[PDB]
Amino acid sequence: KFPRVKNWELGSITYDTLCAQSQQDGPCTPRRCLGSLVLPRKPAEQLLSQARDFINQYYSSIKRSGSQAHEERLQEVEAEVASTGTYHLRESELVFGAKQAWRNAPRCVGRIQWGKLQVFDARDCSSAQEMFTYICNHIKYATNRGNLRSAITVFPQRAPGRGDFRIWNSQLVRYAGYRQQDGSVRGDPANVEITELCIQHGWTPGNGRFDVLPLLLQAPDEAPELFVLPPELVLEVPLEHPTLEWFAALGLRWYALPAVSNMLLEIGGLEFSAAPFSGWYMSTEIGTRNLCDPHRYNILEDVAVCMDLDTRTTSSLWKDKAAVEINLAVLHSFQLAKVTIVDHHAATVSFMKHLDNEQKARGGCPADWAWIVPPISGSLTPVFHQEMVNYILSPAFRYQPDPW
Amino acid sequence: GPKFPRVKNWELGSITYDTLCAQSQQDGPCTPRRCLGSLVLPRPPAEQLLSQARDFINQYYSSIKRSGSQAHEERLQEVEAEVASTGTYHLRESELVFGAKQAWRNAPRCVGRIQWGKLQVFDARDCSSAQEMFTYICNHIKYATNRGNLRSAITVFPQRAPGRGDFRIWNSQLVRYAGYRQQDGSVRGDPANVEITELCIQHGWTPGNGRFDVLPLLLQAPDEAPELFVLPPELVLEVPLEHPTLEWFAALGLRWYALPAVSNMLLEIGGLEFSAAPFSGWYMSTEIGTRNLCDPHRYNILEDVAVCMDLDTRTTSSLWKDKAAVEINLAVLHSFQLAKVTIVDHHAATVSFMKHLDNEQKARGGCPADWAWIVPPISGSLTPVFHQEMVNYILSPAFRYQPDPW
Ligand code: HEM
Ligand code: HEM
Ligand SMILES: CN(C)c1ccc(CCNCc2ccc3ccc(N)nc3c2)cc1
Ligand SMILES: CN(C)c1ccc(CCNCc2ccc3ccc(N)nc3c2)cc1
Ligand SMILES: C[C@H](O)[C@H](O)[C@H]1CNc2nc(N)[nH]c(=O)c2N1
Ligand SMILES: C[C@H](O)[C@H](O)[C@H]1CNc2nc(N)[nH]c(=O)c2N1
Ligand SMILES: [Zn+2]
Repeated sequence: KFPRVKNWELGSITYDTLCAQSQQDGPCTPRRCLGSLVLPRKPAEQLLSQARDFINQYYSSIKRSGSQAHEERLQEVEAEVASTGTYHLRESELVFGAKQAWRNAPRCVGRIQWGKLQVFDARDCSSAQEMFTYICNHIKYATNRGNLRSAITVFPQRAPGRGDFRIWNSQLVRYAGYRQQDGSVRGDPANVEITELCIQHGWTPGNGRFDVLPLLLQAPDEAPELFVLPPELVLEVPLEHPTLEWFAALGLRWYALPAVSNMLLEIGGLEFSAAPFSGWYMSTEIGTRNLCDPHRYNILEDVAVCMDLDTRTTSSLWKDKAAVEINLAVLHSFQLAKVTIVDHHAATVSFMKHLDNEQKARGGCPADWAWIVPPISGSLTPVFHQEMVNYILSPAFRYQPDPW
Repeated sequence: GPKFPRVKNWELGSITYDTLCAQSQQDGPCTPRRCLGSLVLPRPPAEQLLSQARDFINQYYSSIKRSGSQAHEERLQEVEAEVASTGTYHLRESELVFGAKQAWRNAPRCVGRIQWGKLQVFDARDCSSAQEMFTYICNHIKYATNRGNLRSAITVFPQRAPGRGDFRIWNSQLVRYAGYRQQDGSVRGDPANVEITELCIQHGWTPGNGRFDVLPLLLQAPDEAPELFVLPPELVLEVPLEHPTLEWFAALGLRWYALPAVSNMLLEIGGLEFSAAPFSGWYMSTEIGTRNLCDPHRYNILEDVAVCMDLDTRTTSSLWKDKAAVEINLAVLHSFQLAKVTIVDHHAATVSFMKHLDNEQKARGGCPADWAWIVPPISGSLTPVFHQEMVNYILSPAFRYQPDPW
């Protein structure tokens, strides 16, 4: 009926009743579970039902359901859809919707923070140059000299028969990846394609491992435009290690602000194709995935060798040892620079508290176990031992096709 | 594209389609509305038995390339006739062997499946007493332990029968350390084993008071109270744990047993149910070093080891837990190697599982796999399986969980 959900460390049991509010299919069926897949495989009455549902969520949130304002607002939406095939959100509704989308994101371990989100309304944007201005302001605000503040900037919604506003870059801060003819890649291999798009739109490339990319910003049915971010806007942290003096000589660094810019924001059936958002990093994102993934910077062996570890055999656990010191260096360096960051133990502990808040508030919480459990030391964190139910609620952040 | 799940490896960029999943006749816990993949346990008529039986016989004859043959059709008739007159049927020896291997091959939670074709199947379907089960189990342990050069094996006891009680081994594993509840509410020994420990005592076992007291076996023959059997200590190979450079680690007095021999799972083949069919392989080091030793609800030694390592246990950001865990895993690997007892680290194991996935893609068009269980509990993304999408589904023959007999 409703899923019984158990924590195996504590022996405690909840029932998820929130999942009954899901109106959107995931990829699983009784025959086979597809939960480990990264991406999904692929009229007015439909929009109207999503709109009413959202306005209802909204007025319930301010505890004014059935108010005159509530009924009038539903009529406004009804009237606008019926006449125009679409409608528009009020700023306060947009603010609520943006927070709910974050709250509903099953892959986010940082949702304890969901109610604290600065929302910049950029729906009065008419050009790539204007998008750039809004993005620079977003970055300045969120960066805040290292005392990071979560924020989202929302550009004009999609409209029928008109191209979307898009930011082509997957994040506002990305390091170039330059594909050598010698097969290899210099920089971040995750960004080979975006790096190449930039160059062919007139960017003069560098030749470094950590060259900050320009943004490709696209206003509707126009070719994207190139904008270089003012270097003083992009806060970066040089990596060093608290005891291993040689670590700094590796010339490693990372940027402060994780600002994701290729996701679609869906609120009440309306779609916001450019709505970049940022919070702060969990250390494993950088220390484990970005720096140690074999298809990213892949620095494990280098660090292992500097640590004089036995690289010849798996059973020396040289990979594990190097990874741990790498994560420590990331934590140490961010802490030294006074840049906000959270370790994977602290983050998962807060998420457990979040699950409990959400159980009392909504009778459940959608969560993606494979993404909530950190990429090192999994079972050493409480979320490993916690069963989770994954489902899609709306407002939602969604993936969308690359615009090229 | 193909109308089957597309499966991607994000490390290598490679793509496969799973067509094997089409062979699942048993639903799992998920629906289009919500994924329940992270759940540990989610929740005969002759007609029903017969189709499971026909399916298995079909699988058997395919595996020997005689599908459609005279011997194939005769075996079908024979099974149909046997169910027709008795309500059940019986497996030929070679069918049992094939089925036991296929159940292992089909287990989505097992990372060790590269080994699936190497399984010694001991037929114990003649067993008629609890004493005899014990003899069979001791023989299994001796064969499988092989003085440290471990060999995978399963011993199969008589199947469930109409109007007759089950053969059951009450213990979850052939080797289990006692868990003694203390007055302060804490547990001495392995907290995982509190219930079986107390059952052993209720059934007459004189309890020790150590952290590593090996439990006796509670063995149950049909329609009888279970009987208590003490394993001769020389049959139970254990490994004292030391660390290659941290000299104090040996002084901790930790140890683990060599043989992971699981004994409470039901082996289902062709509709037949083998309620007692203990099987054993060898350990992956993380099972001992990470879960059994560092789970908060297991031995929970993380903080103790971190203090010995002089780490800052007052703050999460020192990564004291991660550091201690790595050294404990290393100690397990070092100690087993020193003792010449078969063991596999989580890198070697996952690498071989990636090879297994490729073998099965070509052999069967897919491989059912539970990502949450396949990815090791430390260093997740440092292993190749983390970056491999997987499809999970139930195939038969199968190992299944079954209710505790009490
Ligand atoms: C405030 C500190 C935050 C922390 C520590 C945090 C943590 C994380 C982590 C570790 C992930 C996994 C990402 C990956 O492995 O690629 C993630 C994903 C995600 N986060 Fe959060 N987050 C924070 C703030 C936010 C904010 C402000 C938003 C949006 C308003 C957000 C929305 C999301 C979404 C939609 C995902 C899934 C994205 C995907 O599927 O790629 N998070 N978060
Ligand atoms: C040969 C070396 C083997 C290795 C290294 C290995 C490794 C593993 C590991 C690490 C697990 C996860 C267990 C847990 O976390 O509790 C597992 C599960 C499992 N293994 Fe294997 N295994 C091996 C042999 C076998 C054999 C011989 C069988 C049966 C004939 C088998 C059947 C299973 C089954 C059914 C599970 C699921 C356990 C459950 O759901 O409780 N394995 N294996
Ligand atoms: C298709 N590919 C290559 C691909 C798809 C999804 C991903 C996941 C990206 N997730 C990035 C992301 C998103 C939101 C975040 C919020 C906070 C935070 N600290 N990190 C965050 C990180 C990566 C690669
Ligand atoms: C309901 N409870 C308490 C519970 C449920 C499932 C489990 C999973 C136990 N799986 C153990 C297991 C099974 C088969 C194995 C085969 C080989 C190997 N090395 N380890 C192996 C380990 C444990 C407890
Ligand atoms: C195949 C697998 O689903 C994929 O590698 C996932 C696993 N869990 C993850 N978890 C997080 N936080 N981020 C990720 O990118 C991934 N990748
Ligand atoms: C809640 C979660 O399903 C549970 O802790 C699982 C996760 N993955 C696992 N993976 C393995 N190999 N063994 C386990 O016991 C578990 N436990
Ligand atoms: Zn699922």
